[PDB]
Order: sequence, then C-alpha cells, then structure tokens
Amino acid sequence: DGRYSLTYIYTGLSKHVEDVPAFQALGSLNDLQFFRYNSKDRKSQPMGLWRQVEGMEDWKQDSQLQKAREDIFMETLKDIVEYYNDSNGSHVLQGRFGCEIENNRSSGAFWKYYYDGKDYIEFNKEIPAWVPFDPAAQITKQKWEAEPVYVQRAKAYLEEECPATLRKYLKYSKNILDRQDPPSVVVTSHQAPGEKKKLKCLAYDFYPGKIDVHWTRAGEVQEPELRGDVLHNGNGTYQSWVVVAVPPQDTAPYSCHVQHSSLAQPLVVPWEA
Ligand SMILES: *[C@@H]1O[C@H](CO)[C@@H](O[C@@H]2O[C@H](CO)[C@@H](O[C@@H]3O[C@H](CO[C@H]4O[C@H](CO)[C@@H](O)[C@H](O)[C@@H]4O[C@@H]4O[C@H](CO)[C@@H](O)[C@H](O)[C@H]4NC(C)=O)[C@@H](O)[C@H](O[C@H]4O[C@H](CO)[C@@H](O)[C@H](O)[C@@H]4O[C@@H]4O[C@H](CO)[C@@H](O)[C@H](O)[C@H]4NC(C)=O)[C@@H]3O)[C@H](O)[C@H]2NC(C)=O)[C@H](O)[C@H]1NC(C)=O
Ligand SMILES: *[C@@H]1O[C@H](CO)[C@@H](O)[C@H](O)[C@H]1NC(C)=O
Ligand SMILES: *[C@@H]1O[C@H](CO)[C@@H](O)[C@H](O)[C@H]1NC(C)=O
Repeated sequence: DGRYSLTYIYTGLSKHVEDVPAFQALGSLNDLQFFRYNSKDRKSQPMGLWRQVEGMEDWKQDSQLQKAREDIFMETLKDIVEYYNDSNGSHVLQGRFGCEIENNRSSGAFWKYYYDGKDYIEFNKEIPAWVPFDPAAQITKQKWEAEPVYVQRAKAYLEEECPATLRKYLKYSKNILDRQDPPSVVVTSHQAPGEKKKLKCLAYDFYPGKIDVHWTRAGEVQEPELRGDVLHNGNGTYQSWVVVAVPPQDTAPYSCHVQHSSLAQPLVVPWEA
C-alpha cells in the first residue's frame, strides 16, 4: 500500500501553572491526531475521527500505560534539571518517537528527546544504543544502558511493537487516512483606499493536505503576496488560501487554480470583477 506512520509526542514541564498540565502526550497516524492524554485528567482519550472508532484501543488500559510513562518521563526531566542545578526553574523535556511502514514493510522509526528545545539524546536502533548531544545526556545515556537488556528492548519496541500497533490501528483507520475529499473553492476580495486590490482564493474541506492553489493573471501564474493553510484535526480537513495584490489599472482577468489528488481535473474559479 502506501506510507503510514505512528507518532507520539511527550512534553513535560519542571514548573507549570495550575491550568497547564505538567505532562502531555499525543499520538498521530499520518497527519491526524488520534488521541491525547495529560497529567491532570490522567486519561487517554481518542480524538478527531477516532472519537467514534471503537475496539481500536482499550483507552482504560492505555491510560495506565501513559501514567507509567509519565512517571518515568517526568523523573528524567527531574534528573536533568538537577544536573544543571536549576531544580526550581522552568524547563522542558520533549520526547518524540514512532515508526512508519511503506508497502506493509517497516520503513523507519525514531526516538529522540529535546531538553529546552535543544537536542538531548537520541536512540540509534542500528547500533543499538543512545546518542548523547547534551553533556547531561551522557549521564542519562549511562543509566539507560545500565543492563545489556535495555538497548535490546528499545530496538524491539521500534522494530517490533510500534509497527505491530501501527498494523492494528490501520485495520481500524485506513479509511480515515485514505479519504479523498475534494476541496470547495471560494474567491474573495478586499480593497482599501490607496492600496492595491487584494484577491483571496480559499480551498477547503479537503483531504489529504497536499494541494496546489495559485492565481493566474490572463493565464500567467502569479506569485502570491500571502499564503496560508490549516488543518482542523477534530475534523480531518484542511484549508489553504492565497492572496494576490492586483495593480490599480490592471484589467487582465484573474482566475484561481486548484489542483488536488481527489480531483481528476484542476478546478478553476475566475474572479468576476
Ligand atoms: C471542519 O471544521 C471546520 C472548522 O472547524 C469547518 O469550517 C467551516 O467550513 C465551512 C464550509 O464547510 C465554511 O462555510 C462558509 O461557507 C460559505 C459558503 O456557504 C455555502 O455553503 C453553506 C453550507 O456549506 C450554505 O449554508 C450556504 O448557503 C452557501 O451555499 C452556497 O450558496 C451559493 C449562493 O450564493 C451557491 O451559489 C453555492 O452553490 C452554494 N454552495 C453550497 C456548497 O451550498 C463560504 O463562502 C464561506 O467562506 C468564508 O471565507 C471567506 C474568506 O475568508 C469569507 O469572506 C467568508 O465570510 C467566510 O468566512 C467565515 O466567516 C466566519 C464568520 O465571520 C468566520 O468565523 C470563519 O472563520 C470564516 N471561515 C473561513 C474559512 O474563513 C465559508 O466557507 C466556514 O466558514 C468554516 N468555518 C471555519 C471557522 O473554518 C468545516 O465546515 C468542517 N468541515 C467538515 C466536513 O466537517
Ligand atoms: C552544579 O553545581 C556544582 C556545585 O556548585 C558544580 O560543581 C557543578 O559543576 C554544577 N553542575 C553542572 C552540571 O554545571
Ligand atoms: C501486513 O504484513 C503482515 C506481515 O507480513 C501480514 O500479516 C499482513 O497480512 C499484511 N497486510 C496486508 C494488507 O497484506
């Protein structure tokens, strides 16, 4: 088949305000987020299109898995902070890990951490072993490879467990991930006195995100003055817009051109001056 990826992002704060949960976890399949979890509610909740999907995962049991990871992740953050002697400062530890398959064949995986935005430590499953980037990561590298077993386990997760889990979610998610929802396009305009007229083209409610939206002046592609696009996760749809500035006297016709995988033919919307 095609490419599919399973991704997780853990974020921990040494010091956080009351609303703000100290630990936050989120998972994604391709471009969409299918679940979340935070240190406050301590609950693994499905998201977007998966909110209606049942049997894919035991959210109760996963909530326990996260609670575990949390304790561990946060403790690591604790140690690091201790190293730099700033136990009472605001710091962040971010973990990102996952795998991906292409043609039903494992095609990669990763596991990396970021302390305060900087690269901290990263796992190389081909060695297998961790790679330090930050001085403290050396201590952490130490601990994490204390027993020969550890590195083996890590390699296993990425090469075995992760992909396995990806496989199962696919059984419940392929559809969501495979959608070919065409974009609706709308042309709009703005005009302030003493300024060039601005034409805006908006493509929306489409999926996948890959799309081509551009303006043409009498048939010649026009470089946009402003671009912009968004993903609405709970929804599963994208929105991409482009704005051109049309000179005062210009009479050349302006049309918006939208190309997308779900469309057999490019969609063209002219601007009726
Ligand atoms: C996923 O989740 C998304 C976000 O959570 C959500 O976003 C919202 O998407 C809808 C479209 O799906 C969008 O709606 C507006 O629709 C305008 C056209 O209306 C059509 O269609 C509606 C129903 O779809 C009908 O009720 C109308 O009658 C009308 O029908 C058309 O009627 C004409 C007659 O003249 C016929 O010729 C047509 O054939 C007929 N078509 C159809 C299909 O029936 C559209 O023009 C709106 O454009 C917006 O963007 C322009 C440029 O930015 C603005 O100038 C314009 O004012 C609109 O701005 C919105 O204004 C709001 C209030 O100020 C803002 O809060 C919004 O942020 C702003 N939206 C945008 C995109 O800028 C517009 O498309 C909503 O606007 C959009 N809202 C947001 C916040 O994104 C999706 O719907 C969800 N999709 C799914 C599948 O679940
Ligand atoms: C932390 O403070 C101690 C004692 O002042 C100092 O020796 C050490 O270098 C500091 N640790 C780091 C990682 O800078
Ligand atoms: C994906 O690969 C696994 C292992 O080779 C296999 O069990 C499964 O049937 C494959 N899926 C498809 C759709 O072929």
